[PDB]
Amino acid sequence: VSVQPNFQQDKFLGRWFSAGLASNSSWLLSMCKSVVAPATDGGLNLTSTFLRKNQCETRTMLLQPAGSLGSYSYRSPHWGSTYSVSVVETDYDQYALLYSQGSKGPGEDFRMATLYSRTQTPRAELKEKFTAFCKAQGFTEDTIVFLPQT
Ligand SMILES: [Cl-]
Ligand SMILES: [Cl-]
Repeated sequence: VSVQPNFQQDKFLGRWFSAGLASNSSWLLSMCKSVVAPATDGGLNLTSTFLRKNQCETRTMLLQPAGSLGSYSYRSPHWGSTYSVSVVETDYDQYALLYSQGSKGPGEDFRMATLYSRTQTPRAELKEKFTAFCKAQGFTEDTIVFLPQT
């Protein structure tokens, strides 16, 4: 539930790399580039890309403001569910720790921690930070995955 104090959304913008995740959903990889840009509604558009066969697919997630800076809500029509997404900790220039949790619909159970890094090569200290962060969130070692570059 913790949100990065004095959250500065403009400093959070730009290119990030999804470098790690932990989740309570078995079926939910490799590192993907994400681009964070402002949304019309004051929140964020999160645009991620991944390779399939010979092509680079693009997906956008609208993160709507949810009442406090660094807190968002995401609506997934295909899963009939809404999810809360919070930037728990970030220094803006190197890393971000995100936590997402279902709020409404059949995905209400869902929980996930995400590591964002400004570079494709996260330092050991950041991998230790993320492991410790997931552990704080009740994720066990088996559910923690570091995402390899390409
Ligand atoms: Cl503060
Ligand atoms: Cl760190």
